[PDB]
Amino acid sequence: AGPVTWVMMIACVVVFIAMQILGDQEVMLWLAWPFDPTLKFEFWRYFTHALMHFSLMHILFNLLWWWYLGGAVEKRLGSGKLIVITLISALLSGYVQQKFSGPWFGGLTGVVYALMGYVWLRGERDPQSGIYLQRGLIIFALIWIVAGWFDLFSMANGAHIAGLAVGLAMAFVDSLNA
Ligand SMILES: CCCCCCCCCCCCCC(=O)OC[C@H](COP(=O)([O-])OCC[N+](C)(C)C)OC(=O)CCCCCCCCCCCCC
Repeated sequence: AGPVTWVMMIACVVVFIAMQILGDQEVMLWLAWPFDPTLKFEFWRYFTHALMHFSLMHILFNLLWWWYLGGAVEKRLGSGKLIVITLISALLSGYVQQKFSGPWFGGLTGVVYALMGYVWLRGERDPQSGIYLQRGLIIFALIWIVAGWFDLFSMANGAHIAGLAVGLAMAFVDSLNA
């Protein structure tokens, strides 16, 4: 795994520990999507919501998926590709989530949906890229998708589909250019 892959993991782990020590609220005051007009130009907040997780299962599986999928993108396609997928999917998934239920949300789930769509489709359309989602892992991706869809580890399905759409779109275009 490359530097973007690892720095994200470090960030999420430190933030999660901080949320346990300080409480979710205090950390959200710093990192959440802007929740007051006076914060609308704190432009990092359109992305930093992605760094907060709300349970052990939430962060554990997100970081496993991020490490595998994000790591593959970074290794084969470069840090830049990973950064763009991450920023765009975080921004769009965050935007959709906040429109539906307000600014108090967080985590990498939307980004992971984008990376799943990206790695799966790029691998299927463009095997030469060296990127692919192994069939064994497709099994677990579907389990993880269905479980989250029914809120077993709420009400964020639309935002997640928005993330998936970003990944599928980028993979499609990238496979044409490649
Ligand atoms: C909570 C419900 C949702 C569960 C979601 C689970 C998500 C797990 C994602 C892990 C991603 C990182 C894994 C990774 O990046 O690793 C890469 C490497 C692949 O192996 P390889 O390419 O060398 O070939 C294998 C040799 N072969 C082809 C002959 C078999 O190692 C591996 O993938 C090791 C495989 C990891 C399997 C872990 C399964 C844990 C499921 C527990 C929960 C079940 C619910 C009840």
